[PDB]
Amino acid sequence: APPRKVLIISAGASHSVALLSGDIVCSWGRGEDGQLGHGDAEDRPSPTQLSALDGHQIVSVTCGADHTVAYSQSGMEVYSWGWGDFGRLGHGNSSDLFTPLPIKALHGIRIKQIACGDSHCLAVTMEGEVQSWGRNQNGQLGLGDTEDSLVPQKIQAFEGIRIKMVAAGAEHTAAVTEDGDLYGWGWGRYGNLGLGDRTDRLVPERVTSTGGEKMSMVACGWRHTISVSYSGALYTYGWSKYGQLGHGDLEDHLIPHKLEALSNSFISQISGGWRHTMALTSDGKLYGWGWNKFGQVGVGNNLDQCSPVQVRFPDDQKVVQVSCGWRHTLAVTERNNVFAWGRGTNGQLGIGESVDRNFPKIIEALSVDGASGQ
Amino acid sequence: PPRKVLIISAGASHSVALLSGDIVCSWGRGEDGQLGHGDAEDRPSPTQLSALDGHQIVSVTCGADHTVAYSQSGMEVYSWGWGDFGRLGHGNSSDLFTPLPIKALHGIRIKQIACGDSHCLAVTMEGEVQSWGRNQNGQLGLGDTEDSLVPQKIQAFEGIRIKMVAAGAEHTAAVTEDGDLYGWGWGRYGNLGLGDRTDRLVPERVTSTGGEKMSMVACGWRHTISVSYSGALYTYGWSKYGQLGHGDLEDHLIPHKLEALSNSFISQISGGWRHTMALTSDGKLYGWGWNKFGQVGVGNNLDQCSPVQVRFPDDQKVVQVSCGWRHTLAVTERNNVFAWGRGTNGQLGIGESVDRNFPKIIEALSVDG
Repeated sequence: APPRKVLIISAGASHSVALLSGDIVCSWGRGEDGQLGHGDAEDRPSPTQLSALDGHQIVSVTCGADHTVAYSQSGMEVYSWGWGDFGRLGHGNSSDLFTPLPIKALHGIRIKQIACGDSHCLAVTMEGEVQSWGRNQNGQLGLGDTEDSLVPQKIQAFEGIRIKMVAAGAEHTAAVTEDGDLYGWGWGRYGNLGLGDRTDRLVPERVTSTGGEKMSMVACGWRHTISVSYSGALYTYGWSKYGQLGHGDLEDHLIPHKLEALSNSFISQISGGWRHTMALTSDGKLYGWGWNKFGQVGVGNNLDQCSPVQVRFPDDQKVVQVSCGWRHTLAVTERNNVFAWGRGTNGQLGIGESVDRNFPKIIEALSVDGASGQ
Repeated sequence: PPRKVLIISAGASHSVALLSGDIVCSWGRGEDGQLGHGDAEDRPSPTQLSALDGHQIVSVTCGADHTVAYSQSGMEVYSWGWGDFGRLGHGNSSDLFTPLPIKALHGIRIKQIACGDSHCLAVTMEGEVQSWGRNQNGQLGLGDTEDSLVPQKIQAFEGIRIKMVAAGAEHTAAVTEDGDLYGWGWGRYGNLGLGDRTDRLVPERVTSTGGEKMSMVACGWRHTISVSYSGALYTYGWSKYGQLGHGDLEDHLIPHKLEALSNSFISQISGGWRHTMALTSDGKLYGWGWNKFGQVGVGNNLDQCSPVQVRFPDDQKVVQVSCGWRHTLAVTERNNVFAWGRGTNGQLGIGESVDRNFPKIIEALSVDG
């Protein structure tokens, strides 16, 4: 028998969401805040179909810490659900949602990408404009003030600049332009904006330290940031209390700092977790580093890693997708297998009742293969 | 003989009690170390916190995802749990899975400790106040917005003896020995009581108190509760879930007397995430606000915008109450300890259990079955 293709995986703080072929969205892990979208508030230790979105032709899903977002191109609709405080759902109120509701303000808009932080969200349009909503106490919305926004608003600072992709951490935000410029704004106290100081910004400010390179992508962890250049070089900045910047030490960096141990690899995907980091090379090799108390790094132990270590998979099958949560990691491989590792107490690994795992464990429910090495 | 429960405190998803015989017990969510047992696992039943055996603890106080306790004889304050923004006070941001002394407070005579989400405060016997932790909205009251990893004195209170303090998500309140009421920190929902929605970086005196002196204050997540010298209860700040208890859902920017309780004398108050509890001088406990998980304890799952009495078997008098984010704890005159509301992290302490919408006895700590 054949499973559905996993088109997209996204990890939240304690939950996990996936879009499968056949217009099917499934969610598992912590459900207490309505982030799973199954109507109730219970955790689900196994991938569970999100009926509410059946036949809504969803094209992508993105998790925030304790909420989830999804959008449909054909429907021209963005849906949101979960913890609602500070307007992170963008419905013009602070109500939690335990089932998906469309973001009226985004109806009819052509969405290119969506990013979710802890308490704020951003959407990039096909034209390259950006709209943001949610908590704004430190300027993370990039609107020039510090007032929360319960509805999406355009970032006027970016007019005339085509944005390629955006990313969001706990309370900071980053972006890269089509022509390769890197921006940061929001809470900046650990150097995570990349601007060379520890001060907040209320509008996007361009990062002028990029190793002389244009930047193709950016990702945010909780209080650290990661970017990849046009040459596939990897840069990290912000907090490194747990070694999550990956430079072989525990020092913060206030400007982008090239990760020299990966200088001979081309990075194709990046993801930032609460206190850990993942980077995926063009040859499908996954590297992880940072906090590993619960084994979220995936290297077979529970010791923190301040330098990149290759995460190994059965038969060295290549990885094609990776997403970091707060205490867990998810990955999709070339064989249409899904793996999870790290903390399992909210069911976020999706493998039925389970202890925590410190190396990749297959999610049989979503995978072609069965358990290996048995 | 069941040890008497002396003090109960509820965190966001955890529960902590001080028992006679100098032992601390903790249960509920354990993932951030807030239980203090060294591991990171939830405990469905009250579990003795061995590291504090024989430390002569006199009080415990829960923040959202951390816990504080102090000893008079040892002149020591301890903290453990989620460490971010310096909420534990040890000069760093490290989580702690077992209690450690807050060195900065070593030898200080402690009158009271309050814990919010990400910041804490200690009042000294002399009425001075020290604060530490997150400060992005001025909640430490130090006149800036820089987080502090160690306790710092609130100089704004020099010459003003503080009686008691309280801490919400990112706001703080206090009452003075003379009965003046103060507010500071994040103020966006009117929860400072100052008549507006602006933050304050230093304490500001509440000037509209119905011409009354205040003896107590407590903070919920984004609301604030105070009690006057005449036992009158006032609430202010957020009432989206009816947590202010006035019968409507409008926010109040200044303290507002809860008229339904005007004939009662309130002896104890507690603010939860989105609900509230008030205990009368004659042992009647009233709850109100958000009730999705049954945390109001009225035997149902509907929100309650006016105070409703929490019923116990035979109307046995309640002597103590403490609100969590989705649960509530109480102790009664019969030395029973009840818990209700959300149970998924084990916070009710009744062993593996679903949620409860009316008080359930904690057999491990209680006389009655």
